[PDB]
Parts: sequence; C-alpha cells; structure tokens
Amino acid sequence: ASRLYTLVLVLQPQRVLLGMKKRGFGAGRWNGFGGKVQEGETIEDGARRELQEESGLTVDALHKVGQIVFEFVGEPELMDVHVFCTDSIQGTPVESDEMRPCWFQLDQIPFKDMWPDDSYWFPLLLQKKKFHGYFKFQGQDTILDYTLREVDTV
Ligand SMILES: CN(C)C(=O)Cc1ccc(-c2nc(N)nc3ccccc23)cc1
Repeated sequence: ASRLYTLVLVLQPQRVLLGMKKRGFGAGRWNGFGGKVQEGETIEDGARRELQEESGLTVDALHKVGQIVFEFVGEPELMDVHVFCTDSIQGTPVESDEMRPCWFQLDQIPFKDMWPDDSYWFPLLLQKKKFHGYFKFQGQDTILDYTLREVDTV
C-alpha cells in the first residue's frame, strides 16, 4: 500500500536549491521539488515536470540518487519517494504563491527547518552517494525508527 512521489535536489559544486512550501502538505519546511506522479507518466518525467512547475527551472539530465519510504503511524498509505539530483539547469528560480526557492551554501543547509529525516541522508547526497531509506514517523516531527543504507543501484 504505497503512492509514488518525487524529490529533486538541484545540487551544484558550492550550493543547493531548496524551496519553502507555502501551503498544504509540508508547508513551512524547506525541501527539494516534486510531487505526485501522473498516470501514464514515468517517475523521472514527473520529477522533471514538478521541478519546472515549482522552481521555474528547466532540467535535461536527472540522476536517480535514492529511494525513501515514509510511513506515518496510523496512515495506511506509505510514501514511496524517488530522489533525484541535477547539476545542469536552465533559468533562474521563480517565487510563486506556492513555493519560495532559495540557494544554500553547502555548510548552511537549514536542517532545523527541514523534515527531520533530511539530517540522516542529506550528508550522503552531498558526498555523491546513493541510498535506500525507510523512516517511520509519529506525526510530522518524530522519527520512531528508521533504516538507511548506501547502495550502488537505486
Ligand atoms: C514538494 N514535494 C517535494 C512534494 O510535494 C513531494 C514530497 C513531499 C514530502 C517529502 C518528504 N521529504 C522529506 N525530506 N521528508 C519527508 C518525511 C515524511 C514525509 C514526507 C517527506 C518528499 C516528497
């Protein structure tokens, strides 16, 4: 019982792009860009579409870097999140009524204002490592348990 979601990180040699979500699920947190995958759409095509819709950026090369399964205790549907990375983008990030993008230096990642699991796998993403993770949450702020491992193939 799961649903597909995408998560895209624009990671350049000295900075990473994150977006502050204004409303709905995850509002008030910085995260990468993404969302649900459409019927008849590949996961990578959904990731590209969502990056454009939310950041205003155009991407050509997306690299699969991780898969994270999120469970919220008491919620039947697991979130199967496919994580992607890109260093090659076109355009400038756009602020909209749904999203406020901002560039962060790699030593200034705003972990206190991100989902709490990010503190675990973001250091792997920064060291160009690929991973599989599972995080069990009680509400939106508490990690009850988790698994996280580096993989060669996502
Ligand atoms: C704006 N985005 C990226 C989405 O709407 C899809 C989505 C939403 C939330 C999460 C997510 N990210 C992280 N880092 N931690 C989470 C913890 C629990 C649930 C979702 C989480 C991933 C993709």
